[PDB]
Amino acid sequence: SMNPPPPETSNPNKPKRQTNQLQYLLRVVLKTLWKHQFAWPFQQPVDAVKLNLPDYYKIIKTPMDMGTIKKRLENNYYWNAQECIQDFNTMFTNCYIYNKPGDDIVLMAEALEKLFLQKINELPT
Ligand SMILES: C[C@@H]1CN(S(C)(=O)=O)CCN1Cc1cc2c(=O)n(C)cc(-c3ccn(C)n3)c2o1
Repeated sequence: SMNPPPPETSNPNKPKRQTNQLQYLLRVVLKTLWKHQFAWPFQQPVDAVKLNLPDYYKIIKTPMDMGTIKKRLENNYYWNAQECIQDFNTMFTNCYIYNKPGDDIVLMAEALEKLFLQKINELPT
């Protein structure tokens, strides 16, 4: 296989702003999820070359990962918290689309998704 370019983390055409919710999404939500023992499959874009997954980018056409999300938050890419939350959702959904119910990686995604929802419910207004 070959890898696609990773999702953009910079774009001068895009509106963006710093909000207190986006600051919390970096400092609390992302940085805590990152430390979970099940985070490692989700800390970078899927490297289809390294992993010998020539079908990954045939199935997943909107890739997303926490490495990309981290850089988007650090680089003030987002306009609001909802944009960032949608990237987390896309990441979890992709795992379920590409893998199978009952796979270890799916169990890992499910555990992180439940953690994420609890942390989103704890978002400041
Ligand atoms: C090897 C894994 C092993 N799993 S399993 C048996 O643990 O159930 C079945 C899928 N397979 C390929 C794969 C799918 C997939 C994925 O969706 N993400 C998000 C990340 C990885 C991965 C593998 C290693 N890294 C670093 N990331 C990843 O690898």
